[PDB]
Amino acid sequence: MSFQPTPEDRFTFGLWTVGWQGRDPFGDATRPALDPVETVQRLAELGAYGVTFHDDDLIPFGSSDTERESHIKRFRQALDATGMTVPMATTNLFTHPVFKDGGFTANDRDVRRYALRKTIGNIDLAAELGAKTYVAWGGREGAESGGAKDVRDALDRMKEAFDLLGEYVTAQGYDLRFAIEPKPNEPRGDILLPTVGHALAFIERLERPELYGVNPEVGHEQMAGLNFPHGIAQALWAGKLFHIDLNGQSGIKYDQDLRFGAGDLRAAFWLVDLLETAGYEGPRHFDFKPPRTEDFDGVWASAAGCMRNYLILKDRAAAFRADPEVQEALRAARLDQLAQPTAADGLDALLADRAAFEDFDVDAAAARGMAFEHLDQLAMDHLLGARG
Amino acid sequence: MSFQPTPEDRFTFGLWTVGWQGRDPFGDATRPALDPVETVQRLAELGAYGVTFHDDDLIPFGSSDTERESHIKRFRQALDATGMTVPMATTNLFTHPVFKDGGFTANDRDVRRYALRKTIGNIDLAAELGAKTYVAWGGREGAESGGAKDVRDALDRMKEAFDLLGEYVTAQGYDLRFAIEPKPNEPRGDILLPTVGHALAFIERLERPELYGVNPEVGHEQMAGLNFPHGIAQALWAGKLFHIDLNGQSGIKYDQDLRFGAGDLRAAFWLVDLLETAGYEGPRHFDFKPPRTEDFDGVWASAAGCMRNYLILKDRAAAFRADPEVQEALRAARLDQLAQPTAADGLDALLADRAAFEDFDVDAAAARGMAFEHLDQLAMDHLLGARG
Amino acid sequence: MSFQPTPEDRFTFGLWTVGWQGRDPFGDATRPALDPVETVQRLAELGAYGVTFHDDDLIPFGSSDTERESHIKRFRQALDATGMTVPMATTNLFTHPVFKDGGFTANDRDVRRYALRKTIGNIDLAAELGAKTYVAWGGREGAESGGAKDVRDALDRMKEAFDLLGEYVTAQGYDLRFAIEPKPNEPRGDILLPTVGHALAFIERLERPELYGVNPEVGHEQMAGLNFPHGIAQALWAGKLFHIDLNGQSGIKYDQDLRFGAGDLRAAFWLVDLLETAGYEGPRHFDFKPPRTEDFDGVWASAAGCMRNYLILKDRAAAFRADPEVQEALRAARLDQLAQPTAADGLDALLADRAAFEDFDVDAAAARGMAFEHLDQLAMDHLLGARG
Amino acid sequence: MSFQPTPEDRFTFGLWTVGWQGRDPFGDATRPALDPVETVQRLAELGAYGVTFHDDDLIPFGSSDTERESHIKRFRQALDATGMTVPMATTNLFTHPVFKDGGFTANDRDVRRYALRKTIGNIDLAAELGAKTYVAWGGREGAESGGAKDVRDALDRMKEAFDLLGEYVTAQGYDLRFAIEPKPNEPRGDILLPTVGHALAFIERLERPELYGVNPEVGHEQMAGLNFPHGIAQALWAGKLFHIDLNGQSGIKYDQDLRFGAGDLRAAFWLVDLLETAGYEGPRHFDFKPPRTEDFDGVWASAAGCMRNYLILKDRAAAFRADPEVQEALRAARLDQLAQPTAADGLDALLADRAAFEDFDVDAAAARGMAFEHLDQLAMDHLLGARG
Ligand SMILES: [Mg+2]
Ligand SMILES: [Mg+2]
Ligand SMILES: [Mg+2]
Ligand SMILES: [Mg+2]
Ligand SMILES: [Mg+2]
Ligand SMILES: [Mg+2]
Ligand SMILES: [Mg+2]
Ligand SMILES: [Mg+2]
Repeated sequence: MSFQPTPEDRFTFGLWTVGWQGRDPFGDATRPALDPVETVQRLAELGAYGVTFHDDDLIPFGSSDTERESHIKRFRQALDATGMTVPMATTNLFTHPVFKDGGFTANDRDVRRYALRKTIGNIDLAAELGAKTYVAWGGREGAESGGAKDVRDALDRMKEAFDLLGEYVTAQGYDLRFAIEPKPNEPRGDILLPTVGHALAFIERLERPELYGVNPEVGHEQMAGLNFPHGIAQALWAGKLFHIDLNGQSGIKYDQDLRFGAGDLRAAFWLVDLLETAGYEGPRHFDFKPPRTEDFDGVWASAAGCMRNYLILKDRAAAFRADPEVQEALRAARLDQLAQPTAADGLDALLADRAAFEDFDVDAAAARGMAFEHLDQLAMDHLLGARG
Repeated sequence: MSFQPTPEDRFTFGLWTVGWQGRDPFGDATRPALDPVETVQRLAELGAYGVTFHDDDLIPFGSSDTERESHIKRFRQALDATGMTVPMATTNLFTHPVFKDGGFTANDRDVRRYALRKTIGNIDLAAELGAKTYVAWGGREGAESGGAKDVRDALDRMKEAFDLLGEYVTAQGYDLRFAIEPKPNEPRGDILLPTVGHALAFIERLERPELYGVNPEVGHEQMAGLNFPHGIAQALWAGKLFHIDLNGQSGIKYDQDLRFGAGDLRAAFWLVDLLETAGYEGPRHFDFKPPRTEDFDGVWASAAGCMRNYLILKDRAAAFRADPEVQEALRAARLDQLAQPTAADGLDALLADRAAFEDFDVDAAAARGMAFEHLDQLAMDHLLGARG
Repeated sequence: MSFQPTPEDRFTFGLWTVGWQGRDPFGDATRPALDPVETVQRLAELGAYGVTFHDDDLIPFGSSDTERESHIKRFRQALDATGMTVPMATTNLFTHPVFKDGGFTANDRDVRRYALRKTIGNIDLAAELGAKTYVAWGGREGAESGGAKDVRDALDRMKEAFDLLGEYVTAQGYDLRFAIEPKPNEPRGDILLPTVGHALAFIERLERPELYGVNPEVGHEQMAGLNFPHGIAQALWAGKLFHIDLNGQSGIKYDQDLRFGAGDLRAAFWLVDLLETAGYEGPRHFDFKPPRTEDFDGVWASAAGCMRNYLILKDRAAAFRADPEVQEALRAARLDQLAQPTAADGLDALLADRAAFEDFDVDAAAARGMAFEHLDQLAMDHLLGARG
Repeated sequence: MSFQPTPEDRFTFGLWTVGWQGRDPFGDATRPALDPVETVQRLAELGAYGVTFHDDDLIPFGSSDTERESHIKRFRQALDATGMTVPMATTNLFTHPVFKDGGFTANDRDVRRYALRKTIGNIDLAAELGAKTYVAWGGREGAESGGAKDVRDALDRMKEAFDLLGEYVTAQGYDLRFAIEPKPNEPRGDILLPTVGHALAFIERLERPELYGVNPEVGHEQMAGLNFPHGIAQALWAGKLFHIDLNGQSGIKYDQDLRFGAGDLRAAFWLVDLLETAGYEGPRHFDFKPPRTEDFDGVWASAAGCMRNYLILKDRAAAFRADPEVQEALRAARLDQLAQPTAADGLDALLADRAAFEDFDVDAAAARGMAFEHLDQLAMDHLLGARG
């Protein structure tokens, strides 16, 4: 029955999340702004651990440093008031007409110039609040048109931009690191660095890649219809899963930003299972919007569904891997053998074996049925009886 | 008028292309199996340059060392006869039942071990036909609904295969180069290395990344709904586009393999641009399937189609970047500036420079309309003319 | 723990289901044919209720009436042997080159002529085995090309065809009825009557529509990414849900034909819930293929996952609607008011009210938050604690 | 050369078209709000025939009976001034927060009751501007993740609205006609009546189906990945295509609203065919949004684009069905026969007729290649020329 987020399951929420007034393509804000002091108070009280924020979430675009300083101060009084942390921080580069056509990769050069600056102004802040990850999400970087942007030129600029930021952090001797969060489309026709692989492949070209990793969003990859779990496992493979955005989505459509556990449930389980197994140590961060039909408490309800959800799955998959029956389904499915190396020690000398080609009996191997519809149904009950 | 191809087009075809028979996932085969000698011979007439292959396309499954040979002499005699060429070869590791859970990533060690052997057999052939590049498309590497594969182990396994692969290719002085051929799903539910990005990233974890590069299909990225051109741009930036597969696909759906031009017409204009404006010297490989409703010149004409379509598109893009009225418009939207460094000398001291930020007029800049809509119309009247 | 199909939960399987040898686009049958006598024996024993069959599943295409009669006889000996029923029957019109390009709507006229005949030959059989539904699935009816078929002409033929079949049944005084099962694509580019609505809208034009209804497949509608439950509720709305095809799928891709409960779990629950509530009385029919990695028992495992699955969901949704807390979430969500009529008795005289326009307080109504993220999470646990 | 539109094109634009400002789901507004008088005036220059509208497009939300009036005189004075026209009007029932769970299908009876009233207010206007047809696009009618709406009650409710609607329209002698405007998702997660089919079907359950018909968008069916032309064919067969919304969409993704020609170029050729070969006399309504990267002639040119593109496409299809070489090919693939009754006199006695079946040569017929690939190439060289 009653799963309890304890500020140590590392649940953190982007200020923009519960803060979403409900304004959409086709309609008016269905709710009022929340004050970041108010937010922090209330996530603390649900068992949260921290907030994450875009510059503008905190500090409204007009920056009278006076005003500005008395924003951060108000903020910071809550963090200790409540004991909440700010793990991660980002820049808003997609809501001001300026950004119409990107930031790092905008056509005009002072827009690329402004945009770094805007961002360098907040890494610092990211530093001071002791965040340990600085995320970067393209948003206005792609092509609302067609051949309106030469993508290697553009891909040069992405690089230039990232290569300058890493230089600053190095220089200033800051203890952050970056996380490129890719997205297929919405709002630009086609966004640049559109999947965990792209982002991942891109990082390899940067001066110091050891500084850069990814920040995948469940629903973002779902939007190109891909296995998220498979994508995240690649990230982990690369030593690159530096942060995660947990939310729900229902297959290829606009960014929905549903509650976590909502949308694709089986993929939630398979996700969580993995995060629990591959030891992700990071912050179980949530980037969802409680829907706009959904009310002052609706926000929190939706906030909390987020946590009940990682917590049940976390469990159902726990009592899954530990099912003796289940562990004898897995071996039946030769998952132990996947785990063995194909050609070990001293040997590219499978060349000289017969048991491998000349003599190998295909139809023997042919005959052995994979035994996965049975493992699947063990995991479909969440073990036996009960679901998950 | 009509745009006849010639050998210097570098237009290739898989034997499995024009030679597909109709065996869909729900029907029978609508065509007689055509033979190599025949295939090579009409291609040569159509205006084709090379021919590509699979082991099993050429050498029937269980054949002998002699039944092998006679195939190969025969193939070989007709290349010269026609002076056609074989710039690329590939291994079938997905049709036979032993390959039901995969080849390099089977949960069963001696199939893993058998797919390496079968591959080496073919490298050696490909090798001796002067194949310049060696392709590799999984197909059976994924999971229909997994608990069935730890994607972290498979990637261990996947890597090991290729590393083994690159040793032999170098062990053996061949002048060959690997090319991972991504695909999202079908036949698997989820295919490991589903796209260009994942693949590109993957190559960088390999132990000799220079022997790798990527072999994309238009339809295959289209199945994830990516932006093919965009995608090839990222591969031509990585300097990793070793070979391409030209195609037509009408949306996130089963692998169609429509003739090139077919599918996203417009996507196609931008590729020949990219490809033609970018210097791709590789072959224009057509991995398309002539619809099953069609007889032999049914077959013979779609394949013709494939080539007129590169050629008309070659044309119309060529002229796009030569309409004086278009060059105006490339300036207009500042494509020029995309092509200028953002902050060029050492140059992080870009930092106090009061115009980047302090004294920058976002209000002024925001007002700049991108002049994208008129560049897009221009490339529609293919410039100020008759269609693109 | 251990949910028991009792031949009265109406679980029935298409002979082609468990019978699937595993042959796909890219590979060889991974299994042998099962003999329909063998199948029937084995579904009986899992708690099934009946089999459904295409003509050709039973009676292999060459029809020596001698042979043929001694096929049906063999069959029919099992049905009473086991007590299994044949509720539904169909025609295979998509695997013979003949059908390359449709049946009812094929370009050539004797192919449309053959095809009715082929089908009239089996309605009779459908009659004799006492089936009560005769399903029709397009499959080869659509456009692998582009403007290769004039769709109103074609839509005339669909009509002609259906209008002739209904005439026969009327005439012969048979007690069947038809169920058009639509599909978006796979194998023809674009299939005609592609969604429950299309099929539904089409039925209205036929001479006697009272004879015709739909036979939706979960994964078919999923393939156009639509809500199945919403689609089925429309069918029920029309008095047209005449049969159902239960299977799983993972979003927009090729027909997967996964186990029921597999793919989109939340939509399974929402489906089942509804079928259980809207009183569907029909046969909980399954059209799935146990995957080709998946073995002689794998087949049955997968068969049985099908049933464990409708049976748990059937339960979790049972103890959902009956949760007092849940019933006080629903009222909180004004679902009782949806159920009330907007403008009743004698009245289009909302015209004369003020409480409806002139005086109506928007912001009052504006303010009331829908209370659906809370109902959702009740249904996300399956009530409380336990999932579903 | 260049293809100038004129009034007899019957090309319309929504005021919300060229007048969109940029407010995306993640950015601010990139444009000043343009006024009606302005809108009507440049359209008139562009070469436009009519203008369509929403209540709130024209008359600002809470305006008075006088603030109303002055708007209307003003709109009205500029129609004549320019002699433009208003063939269609529509009600905004999706932007204001009172419309957060829907209009006709809100789970709250006095919003339901308020959306009927607001609509009647506008029918009366539309009515007195000589609007020929009255559109209706939900947008807020669906569920983001439902347990939230019984789709059976909503359809009860949905039906009731429209029936009420058709009474007044007839009660009041207006010469108006309803047109349900389908859409799959966005802003809702799932939108009731997601497509042409569902809508078409729906109209037949209404109590005066003749006052209904359908208003499709290219992008909206494209969001379900249907086959737009196909879809419009089904509406022109039902004789239910009252009005169309021309557009560009690049795949199963958020509502783009690209200029017509934009998106599926090729889909577009087949529509003007269909539309032009089929006699649609209705307006060619452009519901497109000028990308936010663009200023006023940014705006002004995409909208120009929309119209040259119908016109070039009009051309190229016209000529398609006039290439003597094409008419050969329509014969070749027997388009002729599709257009002949299958079994024409009374004619079920088609039954013994030994050629339909007994004496039919399936083997002979199967061998007929459909000559689809060459008809498709012909409509590519738009015939034997320069592009389509
Ligand atoms: Mg995010
Ligand atoms: Mg999101
Ligand atoms: Mg390929
Ligand atoms: Mg392909
Ligand atoms: Mg079915
Ligand atoms: Mg299916
Ligand atoms: Mg519209
Ligand atoms: Mg639209």
